[PDB]
Amino acid sequence: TFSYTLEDHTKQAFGIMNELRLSQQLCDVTLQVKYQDAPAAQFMAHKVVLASSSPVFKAMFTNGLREQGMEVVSIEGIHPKVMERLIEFAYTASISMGEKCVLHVMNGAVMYQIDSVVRACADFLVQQLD
Ligand SMILES: C=C1C(=O)O[C@H]2C[C@@H](C)[C@@H]3[C@@H](OC(C)=O)C[C@H](O)[C@@]3(C)[C@@H](OC(C)=O)[C@H]12
Repeated sequence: TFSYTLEDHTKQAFGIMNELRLSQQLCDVTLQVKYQDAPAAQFMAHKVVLASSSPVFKAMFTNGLREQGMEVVSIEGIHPKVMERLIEFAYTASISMGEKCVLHVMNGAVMYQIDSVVRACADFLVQQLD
């Protein structure tokens, strides 16, 4: 019985999924994000990728017999630049922010139950303490 693992596979595959997001290929969800006075922004993505990084997106998208193709979802209580970074995190495993924003990001991550960014931003904030 021959067996093989490519330990770099998930990383390569995500690199391509993020390219597909950036060229807007295969996308099946458009996140329309309106936050108070921010201009509206919209982000296209793949449901299965969002679902695999956030229990909130997974529950959002897993509903028996559902839409065919492009669902537009309205997103309210989060700033576009925060949603942007959570999407990136989901597609890349990485997130960056101006130390001013660590808190708004932690807020976004809590709402989408992105566990690992929640720790990340809590440890930062706490480290930032005397
Ligand atoms: C870095 C950005 C981010 O990731 O989310 C933005 C949050 C948004 C509410 C922010 C607003 O904050 C105030 C004081 O109204 C004004 C501010 O211009 C803002 C749009 C961005 O800048 C910072 C440092 O907070 C934030």
